Amino acid sequence: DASGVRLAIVASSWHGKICDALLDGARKVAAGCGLDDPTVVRVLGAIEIPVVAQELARNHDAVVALGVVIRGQTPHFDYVCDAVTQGLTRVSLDSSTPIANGVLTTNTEEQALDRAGLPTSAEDKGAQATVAALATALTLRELRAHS
Amino acid sequence: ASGVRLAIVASSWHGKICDALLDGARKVAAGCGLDDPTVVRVLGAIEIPVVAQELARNHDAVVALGVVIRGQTPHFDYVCDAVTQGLTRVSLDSSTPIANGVLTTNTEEQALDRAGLPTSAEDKGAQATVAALATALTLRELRAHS
Amino acid sequence: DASGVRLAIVASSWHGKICDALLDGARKVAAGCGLDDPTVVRVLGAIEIPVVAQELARNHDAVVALGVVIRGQTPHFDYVCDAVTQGLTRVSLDSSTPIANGVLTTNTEEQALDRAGLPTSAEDKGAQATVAALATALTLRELRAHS
Amino acid sequence: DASGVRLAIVASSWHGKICDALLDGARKVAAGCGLDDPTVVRVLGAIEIPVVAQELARNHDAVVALGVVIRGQTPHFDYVCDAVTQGLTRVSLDSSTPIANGVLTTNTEEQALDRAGLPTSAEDKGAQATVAALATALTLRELRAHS
Amino acid sequence: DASGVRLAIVASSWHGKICDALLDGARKVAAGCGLDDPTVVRVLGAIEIPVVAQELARNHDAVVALGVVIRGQTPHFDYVCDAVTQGLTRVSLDSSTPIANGVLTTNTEEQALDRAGLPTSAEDKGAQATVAALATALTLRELRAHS
Ligand SMILES: O=c1[nH]c(=O)c2c([nH]1)n(C[C@@H](O)[C@H](O)[C@H](O)CO)c(=O)n2CCCCCOP(=O)(O)O
Ligand SMILES: O=c1[nH]c(=O)c2c([nH]1)n(C[C@@H](O)[C@H](O)[C@H](O)CO)c(=O)n2CCCCCOP(=O)(O)O
Ligand SMILES: O=c1[nH]c(=O)c2c([nH]1)n(C[C@@H](O)[C@H](O)[C@H](O)CO)c(=O)n2CCCCCOP(=O)(O)O
Ligand SMILES: O=c1[nH]c(=O)c2c([nH]1)n(C[C@@H](O)[C@H](O)[C@H](O)CO)c(=O)n2CCCCCOP(=O)(O)O
Ligand SMILES: O=c1[nH]c(=O)c2c([nH]1)n(C[C@@H](O)[C@H](O)[C@H](O)CO)c(=O)n2CCCCCOP(=O)(O)O
Ligand SMILES: [K+]
Ligand SMILES: [K+]
Ligand SMILES: [K+]
Ligand SMILES: [K+]
Ligand SMILES: [K+]
Ligand SMILES: [K+]
Ligand SMILES: [K+]
Ligand SMILES: [K+]
Ligand SMILES: [K+]
Ligand SMILES: [K+]
Ligand SMILES: [K+]
Ligand SMILES: [K+]
Ligand SMILES: [K+]
Repeated sequence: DASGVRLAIVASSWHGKICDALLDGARKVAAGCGLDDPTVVRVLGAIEIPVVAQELARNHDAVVALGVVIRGQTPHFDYVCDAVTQGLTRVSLDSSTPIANGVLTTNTEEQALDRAGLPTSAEDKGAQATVAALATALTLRELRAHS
Repeated sequence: ASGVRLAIVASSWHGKICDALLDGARKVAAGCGLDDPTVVRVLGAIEIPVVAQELARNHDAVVALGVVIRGQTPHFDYVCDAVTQGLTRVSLDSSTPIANGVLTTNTEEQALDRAGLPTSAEDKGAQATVAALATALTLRELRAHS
Repeated sequence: DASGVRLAIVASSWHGKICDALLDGARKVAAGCGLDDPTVVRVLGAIEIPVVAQELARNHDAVVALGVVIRGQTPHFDYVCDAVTQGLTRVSLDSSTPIANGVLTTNTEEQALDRAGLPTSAEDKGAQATVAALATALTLRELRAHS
Repeated sequence: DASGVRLAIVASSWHGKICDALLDGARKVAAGCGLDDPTVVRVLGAIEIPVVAQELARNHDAVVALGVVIRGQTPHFDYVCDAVTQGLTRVSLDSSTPIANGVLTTNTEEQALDRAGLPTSAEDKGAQATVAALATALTLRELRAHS
Repeated sequence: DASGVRLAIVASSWHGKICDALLDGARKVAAGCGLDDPTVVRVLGAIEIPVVAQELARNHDAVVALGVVIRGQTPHFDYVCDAVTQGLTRVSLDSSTPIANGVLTTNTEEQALDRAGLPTSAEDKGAQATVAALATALTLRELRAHS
């Protein structure tokens, strides 16, 4: 079902075409699951995701984090990804809310395109992340108090 | 260990290996006198810690089961980092053992070899469950009585 | 327009020239967005950024961290970068304030120059970090309580 | 003279012979320092050390963590070691108690044996860790409030 | 003017000669900036630094962490350094106190000597760390509440 799940999606715009595709996949999963209505917020980069996810988790049962980090010529990629990983993990446990990871972390643009659910893509990580968010929210709802 | 309240949270990303880890875990629990641990499935390893956190509120030990296998991108690294960070935090926040039965392999062959199937070299799910129960019993004896 | 957001910038001066350039990009973005007078604080090294960002976050809607860490001969680069990543991530979530990462982490000085928005630079990370900080502050203000 | 310090030793039993060796080294140091009866607790694996160290820290002035993690064929070694590192560091600072790391992290068994203070070992990490725990506890006692 | 800053220095004893060189460098800067005799505490290893830095932070405006970690034959170096990085970053933010990092992390003894401010060293890390601690303390004092 999942139609009663309050879902938020925060998507980084850094690689616009790929981020738009991840967002499309997330929104289509939500729509397919009976949510035509998720809260959608855009941020500039992946690093801005956790603070916005933290705000969203106050008013939602699940948050999907979307974005694309692609390795460049420096170590910077490692640190961007470390920040996202540490931040989203903290947000999830602070708020006891699933924060689904649909942030691609690839070595090449081709790899990211192949994982964004564009027409020729092998998979759609934004869609996958949204399923995980919704499933976990439903699971937590059942585990928690009702009587 | 018949009095220990055990939860098992298992990611089903790689379904066959997850089922095998869970079977190992369930068998140990039963042999130890626990026929009815709380068992919860999640979709990916990333989802394990938030669910383990909820389980730790009502249990003496949680076993985390799953399988992460390296692909073509650095993504494997970040998934494993997230699980490590999350489970470590949950165990300390809740003062509850959160046993690690999450395989982190380069290949499917390696994961299979560690999931306690007929020809597997070992059963990580069983190992993690023994770890969880032993630690719960140890904590019970260290703590306040009688 | 960001004319109502309270912006602070904390910049490590370890590599002074590149710091200057990052700070210039940050200030130009802020000014373009209607903020002529952000709070600017200089520190001596990247390691010192988080504790100062922590303080700044008590009195601002967004903090931009600027700096340059360039790899040397030892593993030390890794741990400086780890510290910055861990610290800024913690500060952002503790304070529920965007702490934008304009801290370059490069293998070479050439790479850092190419990312500091000098005349022949490929990009300006200081400008990018400031756009991110401001956009995120504006986003959080709209997400949060208002009537 | 550590005769007044309350020492606990938590030792993982994975690689039992090396564990026994580390524990012997720790017990010998403790007895030399005036402590014939430290609290000794065995756990099955290194991952279990931090939660038990946390419990022990409530009732002791120092905890010595002993065990051995030896690399295998998969990345698993890395994550076990990361967990131990994150966990013991957290416990030490949460409890304001020294948690000495006597957990070996080796590529080979030969390496671990050479560091376990057996008759022909190069060093005795269990002994080292116990010295560190006791010395730090004594130092903290002096820095803290007394007459 | 840094003469009114309360400085603490915690130094590990592992690699005694290099630790002494770092501490000499720190003491010179402290004396050179006209500080009251800093609180100086010795610990056995770098792992023991954060818990003592935590205690010192309760009674000081800044803490300088000094030590030397040199890579050996096993992965152990990585985890010792990770622990230090994690611990010191946490202590600084928990206590809102600069904890300057003068902990060398080198592949060789030669590298560490070259960075320990001896007559023939390229760099003086003890000194650098102490300047960073003092400057950041002064910065925080000005940012914080006063006339
Ligand atoms: O979603 C993203 N995806 C990204 O790929 C990205 C982002 N964001 N940011 C910046 C961003 O995350 C923050 O907005 C910025 O740090 C300010 O906080 C980046 O600098 N990047 C580039 C990251 C990695 C590549 C770097 O290339 P070089 O090593 O510089 O060649
Ligand atoms: O148990 C798992 N095991 C896994 O192996 C796994 C999981 N889960 N998830 C996703 C998952 O953990 C989250 O559900 C998802 O990130 C949404 O939060 C993955 O993306 N993976 C794949 C991880 C690593 C392989 C990646 O392949 P590439 O690098 O993309 O070629
Ligand atoms: O902004 C920076 N950028 C930097 O590149 C930097 C900084 N700061 N600090 C020192 C600084 O971060 C701290 O002030 C210092 O640790 C005291 O706390 C550094 O030691 N560095 C040098 C870092 C990495 C290069 C190291 O060279 P070697 O490996 O020693 O050859
Ligand atoms: O002290 C240890 N020392 C260890 O070496 C160890 C331990 N413990 N555990 C398991 C253990 O830490 C936990 O008990 C378990 O994960 C359940 O929580 C391990 O799985 N190991 C093996 C770790 C690394 C080697 C792995 O080999 P492969 O990569 O699987 O070939
Ligand atoms: O300042 C240090 N500097 C150090 O270099 C150090 C320290 N300390 N400790 C131990 C120490 O940090 C702790 O006292 C110990 O873990 C007990 O808590 C170490 O084991 N080391 C050695 C670390 C790395 C080298 C290891 O050599 P192998 O890999 O064993 O060949
Ligand atoms: K929520
Ligand atoms: K798509
Ligand atoms: K319930
Ligand atoms: K519990
Ligand atoms: K099995
Ligand atoms: K704020
Ligand atoms: K510029
Ligand atoms: K609102
Ligand atoms: K204690
Ligand atoms: K021994
Ligand atoms: K202080
Ligand atoms: K010196
Ligand atoms: K002020």
